[PDB]
Amino acid sequence: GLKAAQKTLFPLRSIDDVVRLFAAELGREEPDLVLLSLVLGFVEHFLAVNRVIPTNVPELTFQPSPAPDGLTYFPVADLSIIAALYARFTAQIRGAVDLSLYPREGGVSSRELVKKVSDVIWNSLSRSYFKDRAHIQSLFSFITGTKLDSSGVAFAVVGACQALGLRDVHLALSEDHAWVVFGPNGEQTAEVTWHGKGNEDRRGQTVNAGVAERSWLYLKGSYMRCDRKMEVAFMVCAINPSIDLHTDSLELLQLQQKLLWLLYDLGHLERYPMALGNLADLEELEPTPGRPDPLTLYHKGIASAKTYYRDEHIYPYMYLAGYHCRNRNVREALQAWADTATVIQDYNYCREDEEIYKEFFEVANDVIPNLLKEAASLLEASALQDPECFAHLLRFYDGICKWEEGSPTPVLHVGWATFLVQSLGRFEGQVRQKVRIVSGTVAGTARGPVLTFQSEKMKGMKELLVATKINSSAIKLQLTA
Ligand SMILES: *CCC(=O)N1C[C@@H]2C[C@H]1CN2S(=O)(=O)c1ccc(N2CC(CN3CCC([C@@](CN4CCC4)(c4cccc(F)c4)[C@H]4CCC[C@@H]4NC(=O)OC)CC3)(OC)C2)cc1
Repeated sequence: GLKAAQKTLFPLRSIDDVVRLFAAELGREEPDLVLLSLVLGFVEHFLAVNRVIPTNVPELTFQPSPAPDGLTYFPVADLSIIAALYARFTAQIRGAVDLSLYPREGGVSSRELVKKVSDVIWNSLSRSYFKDRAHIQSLFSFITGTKLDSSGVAFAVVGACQALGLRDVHLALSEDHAWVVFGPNGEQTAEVTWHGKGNEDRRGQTVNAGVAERSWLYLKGSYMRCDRKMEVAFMVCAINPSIDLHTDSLELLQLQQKLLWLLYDLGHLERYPMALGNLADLEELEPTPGRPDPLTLYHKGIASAKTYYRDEHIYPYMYLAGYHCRNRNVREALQAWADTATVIQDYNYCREDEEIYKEFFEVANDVIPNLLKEAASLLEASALQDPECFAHLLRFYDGICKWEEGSPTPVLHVGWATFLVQSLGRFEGQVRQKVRIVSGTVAGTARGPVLTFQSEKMKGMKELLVATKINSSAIKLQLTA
């Protein structure tokens, strides 16, 4: 329910008023995910979904304030609007789940209870809507339009469990999928949403098969297990400032940035690598005085992945590579992509890993070829003269090759082979042969660049990659075999 400590912070007439609600809620023993999700969804609806201020609606008002280059109008989050939305969600869940039929074995939720709550959210959703549609992530979307995206369903099941008083059910997250963790010690797992366009319904099952398979989608078991404070962080990361494909809401960007600094200062981003990359992206768009630089924050994201997730995360390095690409730091961008491939090499490319395959396919066959083409234009009256860039390029392909090893389906096809030959060809023979590709001589220690290939394909190509005249057919045949 909604208590006086929560209600007295209403109405929310500004960005700072919303931040104050979150600061107060994060200080409570059990932060209300439902209330916080509804507020974000309410403000996102008028700032990005439908910006046209309503004429025939009398209770709904907007708050004017000076905009940095006339006025800007903020949707006033009234207590009557939010409390009614909150009451509707609570009434729906409590009315559909009869907790007398489920024996709570000393504050522990059974699989049967978790599956019922999952079924309630699932059966409430609209029969037909676009899944990749923007702004269908919040509980406002579930209540006002019965639409939720893939990870939104997972968050809604967790929100609904908290409303029923189930403190043991928590959000589990990978870098592209969401499920729930429950039971004593939070070692019990259950699928609550779908994944992919048409990849069937594994709802109600454990994630064991996906973890044992070594797919990037289940991160070999080193996935995030959220506490209530991390579920608030997920919800803040989930804020979508997009108005259309090319424009953003300046208020939603400012709100997400302020909310991320709030979570950071309380230490709730310490185990959330992608939130730190998101904050760094926001800091580059609008730096806030006295705060650390985007580069410091990207490396804080990588450090978190290394410390708490045994360096098995892809996107922290991807975020850093993104920064260097935008700023045209060819060496530093290629280094970060090679570091991404060093992570993916110990995974097996499975059917449902399309999201990360598409990301690597685009860097290897569009982004990197575009970078080296632009660099070649600049040489006609520098990075292509650096043998370190060439070593980063080879380590990147080494990672993709090793990733393909032990995989049920191939990664590299004729489409990749062309861009490898073209990218190798962007570096002169003299620059390419400066790189020493060694296996090592002695193991351990007693009391031009150097590179070691972990993959069979790049090892067999060793001499060809360094030869003055590139044998295209042989390099293409070995990469695609
Ligand atoms: C020169 C620059 C250039 O051309 N390019 C091309 C691209 C961009 C730039 C550099 N390259 S790149 O190196 O190939 C590259 C860099 C960075 C990224 N991205 C990070 C990104 C995606 N995040 C991953 C997490 C999601 C998540 C939604 N997913 C997307 C499909 C569904 C999600 C997270 C976890 C579990 C999930 F099930 C889903 C959302 C759901 C709600 C919260 C969550 N987001 C966060 O946690 O945010 C921190 C989206 C964010 O960020 C934009 C793209 C890719 C390539």
